Amino acid sequence: GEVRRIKLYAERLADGQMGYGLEKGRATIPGPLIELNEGDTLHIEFENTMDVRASLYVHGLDYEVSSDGTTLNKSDVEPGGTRTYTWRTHAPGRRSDGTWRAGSAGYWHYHDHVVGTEHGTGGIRKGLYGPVIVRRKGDVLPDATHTIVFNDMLINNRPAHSGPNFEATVGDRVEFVMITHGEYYHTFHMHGHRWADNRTGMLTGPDDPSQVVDNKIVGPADSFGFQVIAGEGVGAGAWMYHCHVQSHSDMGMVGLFLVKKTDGTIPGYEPHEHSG
Amino acid sequence: GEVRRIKLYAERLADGQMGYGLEKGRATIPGPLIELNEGDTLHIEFENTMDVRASLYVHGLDYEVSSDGTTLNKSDVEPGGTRTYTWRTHAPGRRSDGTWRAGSAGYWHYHDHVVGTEHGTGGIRKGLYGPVIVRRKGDVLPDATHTIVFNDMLINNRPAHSGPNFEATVGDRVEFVMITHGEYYHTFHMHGHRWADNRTGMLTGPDDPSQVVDNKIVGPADSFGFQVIAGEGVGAGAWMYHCHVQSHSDMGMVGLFLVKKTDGTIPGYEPH
Amino acid sequence: GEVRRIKLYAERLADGQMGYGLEKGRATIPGPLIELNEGDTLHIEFENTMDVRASLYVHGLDYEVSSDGTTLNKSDVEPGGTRTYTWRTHAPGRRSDGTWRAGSAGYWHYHDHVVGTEHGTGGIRKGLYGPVIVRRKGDVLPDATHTIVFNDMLINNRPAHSGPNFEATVGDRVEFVMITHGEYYHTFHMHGHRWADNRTGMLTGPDDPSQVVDNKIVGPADSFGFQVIAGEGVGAGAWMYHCHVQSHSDMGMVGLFLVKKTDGTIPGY
Ligand SMILES: [Cu+2]
Ligand SMILES: [Cu+2]
Ligand SMILES: [Cu+2]
Ligand SMILES: [Cu+2]
Ligand SMILES: [Cu+2]
Ligand SMILES: [Cu+2]
Ligand SMILES: [Cu+2]
Ligand SMILES: [Cu+2]
Ligand SMILES: [Cu+2]
Repeated sequence: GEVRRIKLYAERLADGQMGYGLEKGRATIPGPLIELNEGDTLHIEFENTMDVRASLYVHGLDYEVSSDGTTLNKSDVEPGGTRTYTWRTHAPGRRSDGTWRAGSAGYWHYHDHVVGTEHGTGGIRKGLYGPVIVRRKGDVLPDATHTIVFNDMLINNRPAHSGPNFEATVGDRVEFVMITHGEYYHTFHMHGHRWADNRTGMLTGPDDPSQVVDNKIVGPADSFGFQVIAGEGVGAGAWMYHCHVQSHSDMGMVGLFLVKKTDGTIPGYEPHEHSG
Repeated sequence: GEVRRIKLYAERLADGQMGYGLEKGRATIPGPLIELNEGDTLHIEFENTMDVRASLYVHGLDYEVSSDGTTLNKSDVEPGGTRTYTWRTHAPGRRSDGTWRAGSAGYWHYHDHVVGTEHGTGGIRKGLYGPVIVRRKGDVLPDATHTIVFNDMLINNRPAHSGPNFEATVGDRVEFVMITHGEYYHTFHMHGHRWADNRTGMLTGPDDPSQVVDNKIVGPADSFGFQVIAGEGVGAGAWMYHCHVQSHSDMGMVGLFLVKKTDGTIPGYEPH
Repeated sequence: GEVRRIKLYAERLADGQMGYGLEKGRATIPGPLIELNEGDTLHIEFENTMDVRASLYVHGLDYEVSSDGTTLNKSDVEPGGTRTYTWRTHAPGRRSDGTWRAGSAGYWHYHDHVVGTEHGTGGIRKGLYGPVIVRRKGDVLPDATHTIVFNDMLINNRPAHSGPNFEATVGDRVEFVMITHGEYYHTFHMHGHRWADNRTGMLTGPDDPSQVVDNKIVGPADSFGFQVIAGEGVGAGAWMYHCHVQSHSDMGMVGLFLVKKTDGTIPGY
């Protein structure tokens, strides 16, 4: 239960894009990864540097309507303006009615709710989205975290057939956050790696009946995550991840999970010719 | 459990849609909420008041082919006709083979299966759908139940941007039944509220590893439900619910969960 | 953990189709059911009898990049060629750090990855798909296993309104393996029967909180499966399974689960 404070900016980027950043001129798509433990409060001093109204809306976490980020609750931000949004989180526990209050932990995301339409359609399209992870006490922490957003037919708003690729070494505990936005359903698939369809992506134990999958149907505003042990049972290699909707894969919704041997090498990776 | 009877009518509405109702002239879209406990048997004395054949088809519950509500099993209803549909339910238990037979309990739905096409495409389009909840012993009961149906691009057949809205007070245990129909996938989203992706929509305890979500992909004939504590950790307010497919929200697949303070007041909001 | 070997062939079929088989000239769509228990290894000696490159890619199981079936990892097969693919599987267990490694068990599937495109788009369209079941120790075995593949708008590449139908007797333990491919989402729906949305399709016991469903949204390359007791609580009947996407049911994405009395008859059928 720490109270934490950050600045965030929305900015226009080149080529008709928009993004969030931790400093002016440093906006990225996806936006910065926000990580909190259950019980933490985060105050985000948000500045809209753009010429259109913009907002910050978050899935999963606790907020009052004054931090809804909506036209409806008059909690977006005028051009050039500043607003502090507050996100709270809670741990799980038993209610006075005997039921179990689910905690805030999970794989969540934030995004704009007012650019283009009062649902943020244009803001989302242009890049105003990012990942938020809320951890539960005791959760295992990864060696690296990678964010994959399927935004209509693009991955992280990159051009078709441009990745992103992510590197690891065999044995690394690698976390993926997978967010979808826009108009289309997708199926997220990874070669060589599987996860549990539950909160953490890992089965809790032999009593966990969660389904174990390597392919998952997602639609706009869905978020999930998981951890894998890179190359577990499969070894090193260039391991594709892709949408499995066939025309989407063919049109470029593919990237590589590049898993190195501990000697540094990737089996089969031969970028250059050799004489003779 | 208990043996029960209701009357149900299919009616063409004054605006030309089609609805089920517990009485003549009182059809609604969605149709009336049916609620059963596992073991209960329900006999539905159904009358088709319309000029085309209509039927009653239920997900999840136990019925014989004579209550399939289909043409294939000769169990639709002629115009002006009557037929008694029987729905049974069972509790969970151990089979003699050692496996666990799942109970009937869940968030289910009924709909027409013969209006327009032999899959009820017309009937469903026009409003012939409704919720059924089968409860397990010990299930927690809510203060209120609200049914949200994404039927093609409409919510409960309401015009674009016309709700429905649902009102509650802070702290109320509110149940939602969420059913999809037609041609389109959607994603159901609620502002300010979350639930577990499991039978009841509530975690059973610290050992339940179910996903806790505020957004869920659904397709035709999917049904789920959940209960929230209205405004828990978030306060009173107009809390939007909407499809999160961007063009669908923009086209009007939005409504409000209006959570009031215990003095009846709400923070000011500015609706469409 | 047994080591098993099989042969597999990819063959062209009529109407521009393509399929896998366990014997030359016996290719089917879907391909043959492959069944393994956790820990088993399978070596598949694969021959591509066709005149274009083709491959074999599997979901869920353990393989090295030399068995990925992809151009990327130079593991497809040239026209008329042969290659041995190796699938391994593993049981669940605890890692040295105390975390739980999920097992390979599940309802999985295999398909082509290089016909038509580098994602096997044409291969899959034409019929190069089939089911693989990996069982865990103690799993209940069924009387029969039926495979239902929604491949674009066709079931098992059959023409509209042409089933397939599957027959059982009241009380039989019947397993379904349900795979989706291509471009479209679907909702898989069965009349008169329900299953748990977990690994086996049956709840593990009274503490399993998995949703119990009769309708499930699926997209390309999804796979799941379940077991039912045929007619349980509902009796004998012609019990439709269908996509519940209304135009898709109307256009023929429908079959029958024909559940017979012990005397062999069915109600008004
Ligand atoms: Cu919203
Ligand atoms: Cu896609
Ligand atoms: Cu959102
Ligand atoms: Cu049907
Ligand atoms: Cu929608
Ligand atoms: Cu239905
Ligand atoms: Cu692939
Ligand atoms: Cu379909
Ligand atoms: Cu695949």
